[PDB]
Amino acid sequence: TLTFRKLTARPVLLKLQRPVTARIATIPDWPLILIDIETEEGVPGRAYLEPYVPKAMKYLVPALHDMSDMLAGQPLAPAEIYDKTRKSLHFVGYAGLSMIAASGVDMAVWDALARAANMPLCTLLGGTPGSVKAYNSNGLWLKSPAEVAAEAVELKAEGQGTGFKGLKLRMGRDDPAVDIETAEAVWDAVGRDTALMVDFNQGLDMAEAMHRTRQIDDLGLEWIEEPVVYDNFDGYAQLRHDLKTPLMIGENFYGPREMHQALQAGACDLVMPDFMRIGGVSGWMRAAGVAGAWGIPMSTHLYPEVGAHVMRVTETAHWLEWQSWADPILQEPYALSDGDLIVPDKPGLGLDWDEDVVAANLV
Amino acid sequence: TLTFRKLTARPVLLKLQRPVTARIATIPDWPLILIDIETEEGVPGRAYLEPYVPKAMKYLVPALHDMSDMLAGQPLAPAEIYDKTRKSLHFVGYAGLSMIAASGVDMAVWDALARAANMPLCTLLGGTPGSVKAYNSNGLWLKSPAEVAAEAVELKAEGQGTGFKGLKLRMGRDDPAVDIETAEAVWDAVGRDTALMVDFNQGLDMAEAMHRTRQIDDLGLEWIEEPVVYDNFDGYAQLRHDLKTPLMIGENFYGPREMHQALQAGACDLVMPDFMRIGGVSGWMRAAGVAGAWGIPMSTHLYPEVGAHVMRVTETAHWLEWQSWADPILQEPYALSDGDLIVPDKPGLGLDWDEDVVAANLV
Amino acid sequence: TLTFRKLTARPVLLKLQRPVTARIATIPDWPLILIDIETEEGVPGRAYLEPYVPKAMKYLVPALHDMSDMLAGQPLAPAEIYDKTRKSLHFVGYAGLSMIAASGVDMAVWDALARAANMPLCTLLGGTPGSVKAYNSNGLWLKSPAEVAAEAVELKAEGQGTGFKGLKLRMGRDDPAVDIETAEAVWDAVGRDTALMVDFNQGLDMAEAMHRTRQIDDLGLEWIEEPVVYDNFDGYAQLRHDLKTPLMIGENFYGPREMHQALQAGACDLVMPDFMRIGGVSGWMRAAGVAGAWGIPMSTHLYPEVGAHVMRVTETAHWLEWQSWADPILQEPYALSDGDLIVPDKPGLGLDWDEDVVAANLV
Amino acid sequence: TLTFRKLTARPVLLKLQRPVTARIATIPDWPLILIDIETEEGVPGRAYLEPYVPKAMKYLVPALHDMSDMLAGQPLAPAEIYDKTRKSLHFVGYAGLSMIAASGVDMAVWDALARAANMPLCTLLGGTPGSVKAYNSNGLWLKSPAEVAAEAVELKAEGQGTGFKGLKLRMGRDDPAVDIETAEAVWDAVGRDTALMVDFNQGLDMAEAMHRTRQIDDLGLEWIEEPVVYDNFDGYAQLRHDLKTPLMIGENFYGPREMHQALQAGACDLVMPDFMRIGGVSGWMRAAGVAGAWGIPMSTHLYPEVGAHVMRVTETAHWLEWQSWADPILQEPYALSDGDLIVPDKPGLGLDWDEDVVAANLV
Amino acid sequence: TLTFRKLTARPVLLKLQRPVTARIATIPDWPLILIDIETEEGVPGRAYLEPYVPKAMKYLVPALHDMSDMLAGQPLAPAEIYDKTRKSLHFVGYAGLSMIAASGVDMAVWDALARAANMPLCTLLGGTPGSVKAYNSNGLWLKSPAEVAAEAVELKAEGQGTGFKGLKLRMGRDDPAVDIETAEAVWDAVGRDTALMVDFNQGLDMAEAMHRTRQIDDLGLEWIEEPVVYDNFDGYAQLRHDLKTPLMIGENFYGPREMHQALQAGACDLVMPDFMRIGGVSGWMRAAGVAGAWGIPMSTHLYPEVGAHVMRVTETAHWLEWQSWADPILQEPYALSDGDLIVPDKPGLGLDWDEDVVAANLV
Ligand SMILES: [Cl-]
Ligand SMILES: [Cl-]
Ligand SMILES: [Mg+2]
Ligand SMILES: [Mg+2]
Ligand SMILES: [Mg+2]
Ligand SMILES: [Mg+2]
Ligand SMILES: [Mg+2]
Ligand SMILES: [Mg+2]
Ligand SMILES: [Mg+2]
Ligand SMILES: [Mg+2]
Ligand SMILES: [Mg+2]
Ligand SMILES: [Mg+2]
Ligand code: NI
Ligand code: NI
Repeated sequence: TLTFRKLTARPVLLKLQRPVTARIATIPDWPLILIDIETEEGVPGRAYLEPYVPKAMKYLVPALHDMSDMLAGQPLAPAEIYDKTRKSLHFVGYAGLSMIAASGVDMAVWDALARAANMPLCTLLGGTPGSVKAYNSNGLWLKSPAEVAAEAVELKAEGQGTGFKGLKLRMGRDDPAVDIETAEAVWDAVGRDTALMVDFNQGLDMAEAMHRTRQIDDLGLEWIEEPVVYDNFDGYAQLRHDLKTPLMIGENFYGPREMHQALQAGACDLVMPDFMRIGGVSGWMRAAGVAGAWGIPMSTHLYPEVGAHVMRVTETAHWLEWQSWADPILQEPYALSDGDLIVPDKPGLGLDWDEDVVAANLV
Repeated sequence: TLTFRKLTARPVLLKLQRPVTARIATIPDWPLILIDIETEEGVPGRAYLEPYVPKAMKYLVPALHDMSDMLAGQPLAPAEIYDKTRKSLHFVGYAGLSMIAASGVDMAVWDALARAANMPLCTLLGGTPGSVKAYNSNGLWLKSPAEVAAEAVELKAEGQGTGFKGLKLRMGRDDPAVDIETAEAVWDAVGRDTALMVDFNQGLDMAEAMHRTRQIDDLGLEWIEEPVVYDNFDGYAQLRHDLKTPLMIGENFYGPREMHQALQAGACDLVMPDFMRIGGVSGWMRAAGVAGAWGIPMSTHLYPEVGAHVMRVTETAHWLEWQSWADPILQEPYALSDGDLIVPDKPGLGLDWDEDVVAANLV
Repeated sequence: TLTFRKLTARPVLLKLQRPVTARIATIPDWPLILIDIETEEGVPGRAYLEPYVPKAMKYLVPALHDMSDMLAGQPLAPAEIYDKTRKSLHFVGYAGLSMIAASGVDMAVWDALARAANMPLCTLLGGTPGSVKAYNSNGLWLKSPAEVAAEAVELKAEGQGTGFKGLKLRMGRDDPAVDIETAEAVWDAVGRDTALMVDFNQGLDMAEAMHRTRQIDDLGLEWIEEPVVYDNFDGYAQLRHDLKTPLMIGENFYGPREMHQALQAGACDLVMPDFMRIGGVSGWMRAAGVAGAWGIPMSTHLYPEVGAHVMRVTETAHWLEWQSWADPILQEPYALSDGDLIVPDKPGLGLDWDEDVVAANLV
Repeated sequence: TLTFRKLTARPVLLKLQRPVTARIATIPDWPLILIDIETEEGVPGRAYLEPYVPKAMKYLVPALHDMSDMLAGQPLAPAEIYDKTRKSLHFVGYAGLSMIAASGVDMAVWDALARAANMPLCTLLGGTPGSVKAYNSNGLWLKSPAEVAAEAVELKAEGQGTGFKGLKLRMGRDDPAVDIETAEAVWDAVGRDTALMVDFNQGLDMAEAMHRTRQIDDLGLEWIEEPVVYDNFDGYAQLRHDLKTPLMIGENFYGPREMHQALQAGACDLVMPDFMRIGGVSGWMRAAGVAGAWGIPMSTHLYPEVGAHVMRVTETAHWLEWQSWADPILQEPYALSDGDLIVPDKPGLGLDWDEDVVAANLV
Repeated sequence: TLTFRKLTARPVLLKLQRPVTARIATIPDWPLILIDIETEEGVPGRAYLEPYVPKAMKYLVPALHDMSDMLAGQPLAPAEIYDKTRKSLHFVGYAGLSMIAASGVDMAVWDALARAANMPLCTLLGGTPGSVKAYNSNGLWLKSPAEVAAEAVELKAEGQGTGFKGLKLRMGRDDPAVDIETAEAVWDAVGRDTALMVDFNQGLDMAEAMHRTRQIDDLGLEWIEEPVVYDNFDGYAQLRHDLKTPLMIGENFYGPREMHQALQAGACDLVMPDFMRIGGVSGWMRAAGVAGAWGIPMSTHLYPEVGAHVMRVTETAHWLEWQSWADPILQEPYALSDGDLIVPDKPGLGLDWDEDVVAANLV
C-alpha cells in the first residue's frame, strides 16, 4: 500500500542565462515551485512547477498546502487524487490557478507511485527509457538578426554531437521584415536543414495575424505558433485554413476537454499541451488519447523531464520542447545526444534537488 | 443448377523478380493462396489471394477450409455465399482476416459461375472482353535516383508496343529531396508524358505528410497515394483540401460501407479498392455502385486478372494496377498491348495453374 | 458469342380489374409495352414497361425502335448497352422518358443474357430462385371505409395460404377523418397484425402534408409514401424529421445518383425504386450498392417479376410490391405462397406472352 | 379574353454554316421545331425549340400535338398551361423530354400573350426593349490552333462595330497543351481585351477535370463551363472550390428547383439556364428569382430572342449567348451593335418564319 | 409606348369598424396612402399603402413625391422603376421606409401597365381572373373568450355562403390559459372544421415563446404566427424545430433576399409576405420563385386586392389574408363567395377611389 502523508511546496526565483526579450519588456527572472511529497511508507515524490509569474507563487503555495491538508491520510493514487483536487476547487474554476496547483500535485504523485514500483515513470506508464527528439527553446528572442543568428549557432550545439535538429525562433518585431530577415539570417548561420519553429506568443490581433502569417507562409517554417490570443478559436480556424504551414497551439489548453473542443473547432494542425495547464501526467495521458484518435501530432511545452517520460508512451509524439531554465535546481538534468533528450534509467522522474542553489535562491 | 462440393486452399511463396526495397527492410518473398473450388456438377472455380504476410497463410488456410466445410452441399451462388461467410465470423469482425477469407471464396465462386455459363467473367457481369488501360507497379522502390530511372525504362517497356502510359513510383526516403530527385530522374529517362502515381505506403505521420506532400504538389504527379495510416480520415480530409493534386486511397477499405464512410468524410479524390479487402467481385461491384453515384474515378489494387474483368463493367473505371508478381503460377497471364491489359475470351477468369511452379514453391 | 439483331415494341392497353379511384378522377386502363429482343444466335429476350400514360406509348415505341436501329449488330452486353442508350439521348435528358426507353431495353437484354447462360436472372446475378416477401397493391383506392375493408379481405386472400402480410392503402380523401376511419375499418376486417403501407401519391402540399401525416403518425402504419411532389427534398427532409413512422419515397428516382442525392439530403427512411425509372436491372443493382452502403431498407415498385429476381440478390431487401395488373399478358404469372412471390426456376425472367390476350388488347 | 385553339409543330433540319467539330465526331445538322399557336380570338404565338438530336423530333411532335388536343378550348394563360402540361406527363418524369415539350409550348404561349397585349415580350414582363451584351458561340470548335485563331477574328466581327466583347472557345482536345495553345492563339489574334468562355461540354471524368481545369486556371478565362457530366454535383463542388476561375453550369437544369439544388450543393459560381430545359419563360422568370436571391450572375443558353427579352428584366443578368444557327428560318433576326443584341420594338418575340427555307428544310 | 408623368400620394385616416384590442393599447385608426399615377399617354395607375403608423405618412408622402420628380419622363416599366427607386435610397437602407415607398410605386406602376394592356393584373402575369381561398383577419382581438367566440360567428359569415374556411385568432393575453379557452370557445361556436391561424404579433420573448407555443401545440391550429420579434432567426429556428404545428413568419421580410436568408436559416414552415415590405408585385413574384423552389406554402399579408391577383399566379399559393379595413375608400371591393375572394374581370387591380369618403377622411 501507499498513503499520502504531506506535500511541501518551496518557491524559488532563478536568473535566466538568456533573458526573455519581448517587445513589451525584458524579463530576466524565472520562478519555480519545488514540490516534495511524503508517504506514510517513506516513498518520496518530486516534481516542479513553472508558473511564469513570480507573484502568483503567493497564491499557488497556499493552494498547494491546502491540498496537502485535504489529502493527508488518503491513498496516494494519482487518478483519485486528480479527481479530489479538481472537485475541491470547481467553484472557482477547473481552468486557471485551480488546474495549475492540481497539476503540480499530480506530477509529484505520479513520480512517487513510479518510485514505489521502482520504475522509471515511462516504464510505469507502459514504455521504456530511451531517446526523444527535441528542439531548443532556450532563446532567439526579439534581438537583432545578427545577435539572434549568433545565438542560434550556440543553441544548436547545445544539442551535442550533430546538434538540435530544430530551434524555436520568436517573432513579433515592430517591423515584420526584420522577423523574416532574422529567420533568413539564422538559416544562413546554421544551415537550412535545421527546423525553425516560430512563436508569436499571442502578440498579434487578427488583422496583424492575417498579414503577418501570410508573409511567412512560404518561408519553410516547421510551424507557426499562437499568433493570437489563445482562446480565439474562431480566428485560429480561419488562420489554419489560409495557412499552408502547420498552425500550432495548445500550451494554453486547460485539460483534455479543451483540447477536444479546439479540434472540433478545426483550430489547429498540431498541439503542444503544457503540463501545469493540461492536468499533469494524468491530463496528458488523456489528451494523448484524444490526439491519438484524431491523429494529430503532439508536442510538449516546458517540463522537459516529465515531457520526455510521457513522450515515450505518446502515440503521436512529435517534438519535445527543450530548455535549461530549470536546470540549476537539479543535481543532474537529463543528458542530450544529437539533439535527443535521453530518459535515464532511474525511478520516477529521477529528479534530485540541488539544495545549495535552492537555498541560494529561495523566496 | 450448380452445387458447392469443396474448396482447396494451397499456400505458395514466390521469389520476387524485383525485391520490395522499402525503408525498414527489403522484402524478397511474395505469398499466394491458390483456391480451387469443386462442384457436384463438375464445374471448377479458380482464383488466388495475395495476403502479403506469409505467416498469415497459417490463419487463412484453416479459415478457408472451415468455410469449405460450412458451405458443402449448398448452392454455388456468390451473393448467398458472401452473406453466409461474413455472417459466420461477424463475432471476430467483418473487417480484416475474416473479410480476406470471404473474399477469396467469393472470387473463386464467381469464377465457377461464369464457367458454368460458359462466359468470361466480364461477360457474365454484363460487359465483354477487351482492353483496360493499365499502369506498371512492378518496382521503382526506394533505390537511388539513377537506379530507379534505369528500372523505369524497363518497366515502361513491359507494356509492349508503345509501352505503359503510367508507372507507380514509391516515395518516403529519409531525405525528401531525394524523393523529388527520383521523380525528376524517372521523368527525364522515360519522358514527362508518362503519368507517375506516387505511393508513400502510409509511411508518414501527419506533420511529415503536410510538409512532404506540399513539396510535391506542383510536380505534376497523376496522384499521391496513402501518405498516412489508412484509417486517419480526419488527416486525409485535411491533406485533400490542401493538395491540388488528387489524393488517392482505398486499398485498405474493408467493404463498400467503409468506402462510403470515407467519401462522407471527404477523405479522398480517387479510390482504389483491393479485391481481398473490398469483398471480392461481390464487394467490388457494390463499391462500384457507390463510386458511380459520387462520380469518383475508381482504380484497382493487385489481382490484375479479376481487376481487368470487373473494370470492363465499372462506370467510373480509371486505371488498372498491373504487376506480374503472381504470373509464375499461371500458365498464361493476360497479354499486354501498348500498356493495355487484354481480357482474353475465356470462361471465368481463365486461370490455369502451372503445377510445376506450384510444387516447386509450395509451403 | 451473343449479338444484338433487333428489338420490337408492342403497345397494349388493359382494363384494370380494380380501377384506380383517386380524387381527381378514375383511371380504368393500364398500358404496357411488350419488348422482344432477337439475337443473331437465336436467344430471345422478353420484358415489359408499365409507363402509366397510354398516349406516352407513342413517344416510347418510336424511341425503342430507334435504339434497336442503333444497337443493331453490336454485342448483347447489358452494361455496355446501358451506356450507349443513355448516351444517345443525353441532350434530351438522362431523367424522364429517355431513361424509360433505356430501362426497357436493359431489362430485356438482361433477360436474353440470362437465357444465353441457361440461368434464371437471379442466378446469373449471383443468387438463387426462392421466395420473396410481398405486399398487395392491387387496390384499396379512395372508396368508402365499408368498401375498402371488404376489398381488403379479398386482397389479403390473393396471397394464398395465410395470405399477404401487408397491404397498400391509398389515402388523400377530402376529409382526413375518413382516411383514418378507412385504415381502422381495414384493420377491423383483416386483423391488426397486417401491415398497412399508406400512399398519398404526391397529393398534398407541404402544409397539408404536415397536418395529415401528423394525424396518422400514431396509427401504427408500416410506412407513409410520397405525401408531396417527388422532387421536394427540402419538404421530405422536414417530414422525415417530424414523423416517427418511416417515410417512404423513391419510385420517382431517375437513376442511382438521384437516390444518392435524396439520401445526402436526408429525404427518407426507406426507398423503393421503379425499374423503368431507376435504369432497369443495371440501375437497380447500382442503387442496391448505394442503399446497401447506407443501410436503407430497399423495396420495389411495379414489375413484380424483375423485382422478385433482383430482390433475391439485394442486400437490404425489404418488401416486394405485388399487383396483378400485367398478369393478363403472361402465360404463367409467378406463384404466390403465404404472401411470398416465388421466383420460378426458369431462364431469364421466364416470361412468355399470352398472344390471345395481346391480340385482344393490342393498340 | 384569350382562348387556345390548337398548336402546330413543324420539324426542320438545317445545315450549320460552321459544323460542330468535336472529339468523337462532326455534326453539320441542326434540328428545329417551329411552333405555331392559334387562338379563337385571332392572335398568333410563334416560338421554336432546338432539341439537338434530329431523331428526337419524332418523340416531341407527337408529344406537342398531344398537348394541343388537351389544351384546346382553354384560356391562353401561360402559368396555368405550364401547370397543366407538366402534370399531364409527371408519371413519365418532370425532367427530360416532357419538360422540353412543355417549354416549347410555354414560349409560344407567352409570345401569344404579349401579342394580345400589343407589347414586346420584355415590355409585358415589366421592362423595355434595349441592348443586351452578348458573346459569340457560333464556333471555335476543336480545330487547329491557327484555324481557330483565324475564325475568332471573323467571330468578333459578327458582333458589328467594335465587335463582340466575348467568345465561346471549346476545349477538350486529346492533348491539353493544344487547348492552351488555342487560347493563346485566339488572344494573339483578337487582343487580350476579349473575354474567353471555355466549354468542355461534359467531356471529362473527374480525374481528367481536376488535372485540366487546374492547368488553365491562371490563363485569364471568363469562365470554365461543364467540365464533367451535368448531374455530378459532388464533383462540381470540388472543382468550384479548387478553381479560382468561375465555374459555369446550368444549361442542363431541368427546372428552377434543380437550380436551387445545385446552389445548395455549392456546385457553381455562374448559371446559364437553357430555355427548353428550364421551362421556357415561366421557368426562367422563376429561376431568376432564385439566382437573384443568391446573387448568382445569370446568363442564357441558345434561344437568343427569348433570351434577350427576359435578360432585359433579369436582376442578375450577366452574358447573353449568341449564335445564328436558327437565323435561316427567321425573316428578321435581331440586330447586333458593338456586341450587344438589340431587342426590337415588335410585339411578342417578333418572330416571323421564312416559309421558303422551312419548306426547303422540312422533314 | 408608355411613359411616366407624375404620381400623387394622398394621406387618409380611416376609423376601423372593429378596433385593434392588443395587450398594451386599443388602436381604432387605420392610415392609408392612396397613390395615383399619370402617364403621358393618359393611362392611369392606382394602388394604396397601409403603413400602420399614421405619422409615418409624413415621411412617406414626401418620399413618394421625391420619387415622382426623379421618375418624370422615363418609361413606365415596373422592373426598371423598381431598380431606380431602390437605388436612389440605398444609402438610407434597402429595408424599411425606402422599400415601403418603392413598393407603393411598384404596385401602382404594375396597375398602369396592366391597364395599358387592357388586362387584369393577374392576366398580364400569365394567369386568369378567378377565386382565391381566403381567411378572415378582421377581428378576434384580445377580448374575453365568449366575446371573441361571438365575434367569430360574425366573422365566418362575412365570407358569404358556406362562409370563411379560416379565421385569424390573436393571442398574447397576460394569462396564456385564457388564450387557450378562447380558441376552444371559437371552435365550440363555429365548429372544429374551421381553421384557426394564431398570431402573437411578436409579443413574446423567447422564454415566454417556448412555454406558450408549446402549450398550444396540440390544439390543432392551422399555424402559429410570429411569436417573437421578427428578426430573431436563431429563435425561430428553435421554435420551428420544437413545434409540430407549422410556424408562420414573413409579413416582415424586406425583399426576396430576406426570405431566402430566412429559409436558409431554417426559420419557418410557411411564409406570408406583405406587399409594401416585400417589394410590391415585383418583389412578390421573385419571392414566389424562391418559395416555389423550396416548396414553401406562401400566403399573403394585407392588400387583399393585389394579393388575389398574384395568388392566381403563385405556384405554392396557400391562404389569402382578407380584411375589410381599406374598403371605405373603394367604390367596389372584391366579392366573396364561400370564403374565396373573387378577382373581377377588370383591367389592373380594378381600383376606383370613392372620393367622398376620401375627402371625408383626408389628412
Ligand atoms: Cl475526440
Ligand atoms: Cl453513397
Ligand atoms: Mg510557446
Ligand atoms: Mg493550413
Ligand atoms: Mg498502394
Ligand atoms: Mg485537393
Ligand atoms: Mg406508390
Ligand atoms: Mg422520422
Ligand atoms: Mg455549354
Ligand atoms: Mg472557385
Ligand atoms: Mg400578423
Ligand atoms: Mg416544426
Ligand atoms: Ni478552402
Ligand atoms: Ni429533432
